[PDB]
Amino acid sequence: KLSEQLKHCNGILKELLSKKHAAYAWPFYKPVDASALGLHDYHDIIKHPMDLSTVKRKMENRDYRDAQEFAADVRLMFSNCYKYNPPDHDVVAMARKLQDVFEFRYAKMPD
Ligand SMILES: CNC(=O)c1cc(C(=O)NC2CC2)n(Cc2ccccc2)n1
Repeated sequence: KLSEQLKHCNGILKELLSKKHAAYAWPFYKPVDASALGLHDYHDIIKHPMDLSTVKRKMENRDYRDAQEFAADVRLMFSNCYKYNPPDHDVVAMARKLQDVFEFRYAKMPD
């Protein structure tokens, strides 16, 4: 079950990183460089940064023991975006679209 469910998670992760979703996935590829972007309040508002490169490293290192732990990091990434940004910002529209991809495929988890 656990290996099988984590392979489903790895499949989802590969899809989120694939060219298919690149138009709206790209802000989530790497850690937010707050200083580079002039977001000098980012790390005061976001206590637990998360991004797909960190999720990929954790998957590669067999850090995730189950699908629930993987999903918590993916949703933390989206939640950080919804917490920090005005809700009408382009990056929030991009987060909503990538979260739709994630949630619909995560829901197809093998039992
Ligand atoms: C996960 N990334 C973020 O939460 C984030 C927040 C921001 C940003 O500049 N937000 C403004 C309101 C202060 N940016 C830069 C960006 C990405 C896409 C399109 C335009 C700007 N990425």
